[PDB]
Amino acid sequence: KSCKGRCFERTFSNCRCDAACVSLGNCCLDFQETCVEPTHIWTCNKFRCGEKRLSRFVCSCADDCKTHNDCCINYSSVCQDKKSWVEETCESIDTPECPAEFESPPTLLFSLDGFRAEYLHTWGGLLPVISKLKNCGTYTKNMRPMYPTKTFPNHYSIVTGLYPESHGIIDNKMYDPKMNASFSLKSKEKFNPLWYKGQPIWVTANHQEVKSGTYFWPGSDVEIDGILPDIYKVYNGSVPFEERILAVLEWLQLPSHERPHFYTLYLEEPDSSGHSHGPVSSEVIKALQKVDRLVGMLMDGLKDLGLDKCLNLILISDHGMEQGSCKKYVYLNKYLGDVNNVKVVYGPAARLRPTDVPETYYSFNYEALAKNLSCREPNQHFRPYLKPFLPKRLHFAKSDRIEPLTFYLDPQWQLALNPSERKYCGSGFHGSDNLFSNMQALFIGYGPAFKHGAEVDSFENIEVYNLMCDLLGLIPAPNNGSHGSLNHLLKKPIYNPSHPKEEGFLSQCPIKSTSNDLGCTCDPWIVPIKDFEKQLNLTTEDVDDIYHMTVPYGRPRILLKQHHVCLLQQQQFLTGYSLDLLMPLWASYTFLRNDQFSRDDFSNCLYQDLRIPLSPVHKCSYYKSNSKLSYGFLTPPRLNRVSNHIYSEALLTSNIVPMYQSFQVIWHYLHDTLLQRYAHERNGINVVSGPVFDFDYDGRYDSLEILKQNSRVIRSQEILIPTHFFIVLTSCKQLSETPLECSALESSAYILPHRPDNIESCTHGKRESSWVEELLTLHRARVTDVELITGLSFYQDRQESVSELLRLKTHLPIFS
Amino acid sequence: KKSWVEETCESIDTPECPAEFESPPTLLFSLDGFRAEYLHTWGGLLPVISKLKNCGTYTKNMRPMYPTKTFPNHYSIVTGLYPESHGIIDNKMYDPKMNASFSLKSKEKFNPLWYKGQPIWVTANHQEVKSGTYFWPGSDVEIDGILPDIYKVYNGSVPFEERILAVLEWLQLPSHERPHFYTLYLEEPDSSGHSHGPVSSEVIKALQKVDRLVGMLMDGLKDLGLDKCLNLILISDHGMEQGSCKKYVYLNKYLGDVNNVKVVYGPAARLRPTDVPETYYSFNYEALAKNLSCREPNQHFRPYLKPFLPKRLHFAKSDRIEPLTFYLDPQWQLALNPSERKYCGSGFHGSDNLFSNMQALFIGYGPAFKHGAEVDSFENIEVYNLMCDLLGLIPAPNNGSHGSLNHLLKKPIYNPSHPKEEGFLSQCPIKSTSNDLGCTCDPWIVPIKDFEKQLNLTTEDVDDIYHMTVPYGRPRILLKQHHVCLLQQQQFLTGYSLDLLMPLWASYTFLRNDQFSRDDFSNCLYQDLRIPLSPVHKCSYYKSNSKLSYGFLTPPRLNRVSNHIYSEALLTSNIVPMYQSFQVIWHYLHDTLLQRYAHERNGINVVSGPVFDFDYDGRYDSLEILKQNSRVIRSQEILIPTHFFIVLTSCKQLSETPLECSALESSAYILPHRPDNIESCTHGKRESSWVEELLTLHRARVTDVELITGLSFYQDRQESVSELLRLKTHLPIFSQE
Ligand SMILES: *[C@@H]1O[C@H](CO)[C@@H](O[C@@H]2O[C@H](CO)[C@@H](O[C@@H]3O[C@H](CO[C@H]4O[C@H](CO)[C@@H](O)[C@H](O)[C@@H]4O)[C@@H](O)[C@H](O[C@H]4O[C@H](CO)[C@@H](O)[C@H](O)[C@@H]4O)[C@@H]3O)[C@H](O)[C@H]2NC(C)=O)[C@H](O)[C@H]1NC(C)=O
Ligand SMILES: *[C@@H]1O[C@H](CO)[C@@H](O[C@@H]2O[C@H](CO)[C@@H](O[C@@H]3O[C@H](CO[C@H]4O[C@H](CO)[C@@H](O)[C@H](O)[C@@H]4O)[C@@H](O)[C@H](O[C@H]4O[C@H](CO)[C@@H](O)[C@H](O)[C@@H]4O)[C@@H]3O)[C@H](O)[C@H]2NC(C)=O)[C@H](O)[C@H]1NC(C)=O
Ligand SMILES: *[C@@H]1O[C@H](CO)[C@@H](O[C@@H]2O[C@H](CO)[C@@H](O[C@@H]3O[C@H](CO)[C@@H](O)[C@H](O)[C@@H]3O)[C@H](O)[C@H]2NC(C)=O)[C@H](O)[C@H]1NC(C)=O
Ligand SMILES: *[C@@H]1O[C@H](CO)[C@@H](O[C@@H]2O[C@H](CO)[C@@H](O)[C@H](O)[C@H]2NC(C)=O)[C@H](O)[C@H]1NC(C)=O
Ligand SMILES: *[C@@H]1O[C@H](CO)[C@@H](O)[C@H](O)[C@H]1NC(C)=O
Ligand SMILES: *[C@@H]1O[C@H](CO)[C@@H](O)[C@H](O)[C@H]1NC(C)=O
Ligand SMILES: *[C@@H]1O[C@H](CO)[C@@H](O)[C@H](O)[C@H]1NC(C)=O
Ligand SMILES: *[C@@H]1O[C@H](CO)[C@@H](O)[C@H](O)[C@H]1NC(C)=O
Ligand SMILES: [Ca+2]
Ligand SMILES: [Ca+2]
Ligand SMILES: [Zn+2]
Ligand SMILES: [Zn+2]
Ligand SMILES: [Zn+2]
Ligand SMILES: [Zn+2]
Repeated sequence: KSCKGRCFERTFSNCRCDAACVSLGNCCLDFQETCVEPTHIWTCNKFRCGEKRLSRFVCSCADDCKTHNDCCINYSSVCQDKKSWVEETCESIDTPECPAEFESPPTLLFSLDGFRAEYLHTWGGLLPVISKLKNCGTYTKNMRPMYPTKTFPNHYSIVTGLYPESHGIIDNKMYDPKMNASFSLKSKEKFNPLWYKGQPIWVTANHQEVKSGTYFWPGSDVEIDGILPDIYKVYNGSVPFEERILAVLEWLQLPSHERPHFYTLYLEEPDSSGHSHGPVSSEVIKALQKVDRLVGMLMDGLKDLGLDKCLNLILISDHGMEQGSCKKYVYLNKYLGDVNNVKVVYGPAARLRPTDVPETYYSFNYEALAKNLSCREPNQHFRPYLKPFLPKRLHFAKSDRIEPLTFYLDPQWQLALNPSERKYCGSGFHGSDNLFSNMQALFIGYGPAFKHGAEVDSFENIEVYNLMCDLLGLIPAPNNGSHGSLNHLLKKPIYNPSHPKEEGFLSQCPIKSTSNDLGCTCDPWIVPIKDFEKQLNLTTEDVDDIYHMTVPYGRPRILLKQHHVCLLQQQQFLTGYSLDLLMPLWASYTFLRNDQFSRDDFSNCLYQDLRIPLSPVHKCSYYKSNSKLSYGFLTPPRLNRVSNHIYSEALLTSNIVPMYQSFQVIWHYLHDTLLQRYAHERNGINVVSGPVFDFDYDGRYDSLEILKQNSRVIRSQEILIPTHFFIVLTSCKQLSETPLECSALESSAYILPHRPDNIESCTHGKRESSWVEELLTLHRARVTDVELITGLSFYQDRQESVSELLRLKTHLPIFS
Repeated sequence: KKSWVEETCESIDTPECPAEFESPPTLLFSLDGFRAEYLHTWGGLLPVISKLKNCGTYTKNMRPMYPTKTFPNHYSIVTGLYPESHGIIDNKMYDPKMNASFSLKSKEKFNPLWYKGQPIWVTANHQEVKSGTYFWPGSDVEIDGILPDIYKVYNGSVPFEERILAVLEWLQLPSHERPHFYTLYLEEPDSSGHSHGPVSSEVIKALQKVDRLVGMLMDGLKDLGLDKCLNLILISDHGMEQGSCKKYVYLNKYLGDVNNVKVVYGPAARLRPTDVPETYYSFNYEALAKNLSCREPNQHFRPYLKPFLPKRLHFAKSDRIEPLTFYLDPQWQLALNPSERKYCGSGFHGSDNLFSNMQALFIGYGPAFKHGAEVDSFENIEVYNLMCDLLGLIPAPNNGSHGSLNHLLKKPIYNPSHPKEEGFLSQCPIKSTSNDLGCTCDPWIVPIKDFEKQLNLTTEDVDDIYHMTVPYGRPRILLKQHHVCLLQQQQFLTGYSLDLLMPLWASYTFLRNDQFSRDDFSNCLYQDLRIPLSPVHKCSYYKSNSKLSYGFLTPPRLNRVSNHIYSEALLTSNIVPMYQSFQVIWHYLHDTLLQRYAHERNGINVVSGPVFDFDYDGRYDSLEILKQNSRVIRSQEILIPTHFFIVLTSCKQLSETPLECSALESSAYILPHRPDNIESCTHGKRESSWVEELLTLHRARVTDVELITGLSFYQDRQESVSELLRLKTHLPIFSQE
């Protein structure tokens, strides 16, 4: 006989089933796989179907296991001869297998709050359902959230495609000076439409006659354009997760004239366990597994309705999670004392404003305060920023809702006004720089639209608005996502993106102007040979040769609406010169690995470009011992190896720009030591440098109206000082190819703030190698970020498709 | 029917055994590489081990021995000995006197000559107690020509369930065949730790796997009516750490590709030359060690000649240990080149046994161990004695302080005693007549005879100077025959060796409000008339002496009554020989640090003194050995301390000064006395940084000091001996975070 139904029970029969049988040799021959191996295996087998229920077992195959919800993975397959969704081998859904009632597969946006990308990297092997969606769907190791990395801003960005600065919800707590009211999830203000700007996707769907069923989502229980989703629930976090899923499974079974084509679904885990117990806790592993089973519940649900090959699922997260520490909490009362005149939004992305509402608010002198708090301590883990001086990549300035004074915290650090304001400091948190690795987010696309088993590089969550529009078949509202940049996630792209066209025609700068005295004493070192003037008759039509050497990927295209531009060709660079501003908009050149460039001194030597109008600010006299500002070169002076003298063309008046002395430190180091290194390390490097004007800090190139207003007079001469300086490095992926012959491109891009001091960098004690390189890295940006803020368009002549180039251009590296 | 894990906690005050069992046996259950932290973080995924913890006696960390490897620690647990003593110093090792190498994969594994000391099953055998070891290091070997009564030759392929069923069956054997001691050994979570790293899915799985097997056993014992009649020690050998190819040091960078040296790769790497064993002793490791010292700005490895490793590690006294060892920073590892090392991405261990992630698991559950008691960290060598007390065995001589774990037990078997004095407490009458020491003292300084006349005014109050100096009892001299005076002064008590003409210890109390003088006191000594005048007590001897200087065991800047310098501190009985370079360390420690600790702890009590361990066996040197290591410096015979010890003590309650503690707080250090400071690679650094780092590295147990000096502290304290044995054996964990 067997031990079935007799495990550790009785002895009378010829063979025993109790622990005494091993010493005696009395064991029934299945005692091991009937009563012992179930004590520490989690998987059913032929011996266990219809077993006696025992507590000792990890996992049950007893018939009564369905009621208690403790069956094994394979209780369905082994003991009931049919499988769960998770168990079925991967299959390629090239065309959607739908029921006859369904005219096309709907999309479901399933959000797991605080599911940091890393959870799946590390704990993937404890999460077979989500792992199957990943392996059978389209995955990315990181999806970049928006700053601040909080729940409301990001959830609303996903469904709008907008930056928080634009869509209105900049944090779960915020105050508006023009409404004179505060926003809070716990408040009634939550349901006031005036907060939620932009167009959410369900409103987009409504305007184009597509139904929507949102179980939970930020915004969906609000009349945004006087429009709610067709089905929707007012937020109540107490509603068990299973109800949430059953309810959407039921909405899917509704008749077609009642049935949504778009769905959302939202769970508060693993976020909740993330705060209470931290991201490396037992409680999070439990929350993770809990949520994996609920994603499984849904998949079986869809499998039971014959929809599991007829649904486009985006499984997604708002932000990641990080471990807090009472040892990594900054309190301002230390530098300020206990003060009553300021409110601080505590956290890693802390913001500050004065108490008076809103009379004191604008004229409070935040500059003074910000300076007070700057560089107080040796390795300060917080840095005060007036919001237009935050990094442009964060896109966190253009809103009254955002306070004038913000704080940037180092990873793991948080700020409050004092110990009483903050939450408990030992908790998990989020909100930090959206490029920190632990703030990265989850994205898996699975369905008949998404490629199977495709892994892709990180993209920002604002790109998803357009994707869901393409999936639902909707014309997207204007957003900050580059339409078509995610085509590589899809089997068959709906949208084919185009390069933007140049607005106008270009003007001619011919060599006309007569030489004036610029008032420069040039060294004997410099080589302005009489013949130099000939060089000015070089044109771009000097096909490739020098033209290709300067702009091998195509020349930047001017998108500025009406803006008079010359293309000035030189031997080793090409300048795009604005006649409107009498200033170069960009210079483009290629530093080959073997190229040298001289550290001879070129103080006070300028060469009047005869092709352009002579401004009083092109003259050396203007800067001669000028304490207020100086000038800089968009292309460094480089050496002619055969003569061993410098290319004078770099000293042309069309190659200079206004530049604070302090910034020159950054600009010098970048060119003197760094650009040489990158050239060496990448087998050559291609540069496009240029000034930037974003005085309204809206992240986009300034109107000519706005430029007028921000011109200033310095030596009784009108001059316009760049808000930032941009640079776009480009080289081949294959180190065997120089930038003039890349098969595929590698792109870095920066938008360096142009500030008249360097307090941002707290230089005292440091070395330039340390602090300048740190500053570049902090102000790293997307190529697209440059494009938006300058009105230029790169890489247009490249053989690659536009959607390919849109990936290259929207990319940004993750920190750590 | 409930399983064991399911049943409510119950207090087993007396063991409920079957009639066949006359007393509860003990089972030593080892989970390899189960780092203490696994239970801290993943406890809520481990209900069985969590129940044992909550219903038993737990410690958040059990300190393993250095190096934190599998064989050394497993054998230390069952011996109570340091690896330097018990012979197994690593899983791979070479002996010059046997001219053979030891390897787990080798046949040498079974050679008895490697396994020194007495394992507990051999102890049991000698005292007629049977033993069943399922797996353990040593147990498949004839140590004293003795094997355990039941034993298995190691085979890691044997499934874990067989291992447990087999012990459960041995428990059911007839009493004349049945073991009273059992071991049981699993290779997880260690294996998953290496392959996939601590903090991987695979480790969580391994952890849960092992939790269920501990559960299998508990149900097993519950089915035999033994689950209230068994003393279980659930234990681990060491912890685990994540490796990285970015944190691997390769010596070929500084040496080139050389064929004349072998390196044991890892975090506790050791080096010896290839020739076996002709080149081995006369290779000049000094030169090499210096070559490799301070080569790079934040070097994460540091070469050590093995007697200069920290004394707390107890890792020098063995031929098996190579002359040149390396100390690595947390997470770092060293090899000769990329080819020697294992794959660098793996998990590893072996690092400093005070790193947090090397800490180990210990849970005691049974009718002997308190239920739901959490205790402070202890070292695994303490377990030998505990298991002797549990099995009822007289323990072989080990390095564990017998009785220091009594607080883990409901009813202690052993009541420890303070060791009695054996040195010869001789008189020192004030007899010596004043010679010229050749010191030009400043006018600033106050002379000695006046010092009492000076003394009365502002100083009148009645209070006790003996208690003010040694409030916890005076150190007791355990040195076998050693002539000692107790020299009383106003603010300190010096225990003065007449044999060495040198103070063995000075004891004093720096009260929070004690004034600290800023006066300059160069070249001023006061001949103590109570002691014999040595030529080495004279200032002239050190006058512009480049070779060495002297130092004070009690700072002269410390002074209760005034802004002036304490004259009694400049007595010739308060000085010791001291390299100029070490003075940097010693000055900072007293000028800035001691003041701070005094402030931060509402006063501080100090006991400083020299140390002589020339044979580097961790114990006070024989007078024979001291003779041999004497040297002549200014044509004068002098013996230079190998280390300097210091023992700080203050109250736990900050409201109490050290003279009135209810409970004590103890730090202790054994600072190496080296003639340069290359250990600290000072260039570029500040003293605050590098001196404080050095103290921390050379922190030690109070007991470590006791062993190496022959002194015995805190004897007059009201607390029991076993209480004080906790205080004395304690050491802080280096927190990673
Ligand atoms: C991220 O993506 C979003 C959307 O794609 C972009 O946000 C838009 O940005 C533009 C420019 O900042 C905004 O356009 C401006 O809107 C203002 C308000 O418009 C309403 O209110 C006025 C009443 O004052 C109504 O009359 C009008 O019909 C609107 O209902 C206007 O004040 C601005 O007008 C200016 O430009 C026009 C050109 O048409 C001039 O003729 C005017 O004189 C004036 O100077 C302008 O229209 C738009 O509001 C933003 N939309 C949203 C949703 O935020 C972000 O720019 C983008 N960020 C990126 C890519 O970095
Ligand atoms: C950790 O704990 C261990 C064990 O408790 C300590 O190590 C032991 O220390 C003892 C002394 O306490 C050591 O004893 C020494 O034994 C050596 C070898 O002795 C054997 O061989 C000789 C012949 O070669 C035989 O005659 C002898 O009987 C033994 O069989 C000797 O080299 C030593 O001899 C010296 O001292 C004795 C004692 O007075 C003199 O009579 C001799 O003339 C000679 O000078 C000595 O007897 C013992 O080896 C160690 N045992 C073990 C198991 O390691 C550690 O010290 C301790 N560590 C710390 C830090 O405290
Ligand atoms: C070291 O231990 C391992 C594990 O026990 C040994 O491997 C085991 O070898 C045995 C015998 O070769 C195998 O046992 C089984 O026998 C039955 C015969 O009816 C058969 O049904 C099974 O397929 C199997 O052959 C077994 O595969 C294997 N593993 C286990 C868990 O038993 C190994 O032999 C030991 N000795 C060494 C390495 O010297
Ligand atoms: C550069 O080229 C222009 C033509 O684009 C030259 O212009 C001529 O200059 C001469 C002498 O100054 C005049 O007499 C002509 O009227 C100009 N244009 C003609 C003939 O087409 C100019 O001289 C050239 N400059 C240099 C430095 O080479
Ligand atoms: C929230 O949900 C729970 C679910 O059981 C319910 O009992 C409770 O009444 C709900 N509250 C509101 C305000 O809807
Ligand atoms: C900052 O403000 C405080 C008062 O809040 C003032 O005492 C201090 O001088 C200011 N600046 C600095 C750099 O300390
Ligand atoms: C030690 O081992 C080596 C290895 O071959 C051998 O050559 C040598 O003779 C042995 N003995 C000595 C004393 O070197
Ligand atoms: C370290 O060893 C290398 C071996 O080539 C040598 O060149 C270097 O000078 C050595 N450093 C010393 C002896 O200090
Ligand atoms: Ca702008
Ligand atoms: Ca010694
Ligand atoms: Zn969230
Ligand atoms: Zn959260
Ligand atoms: Zn081990
Ligand atoms: Zn290991």
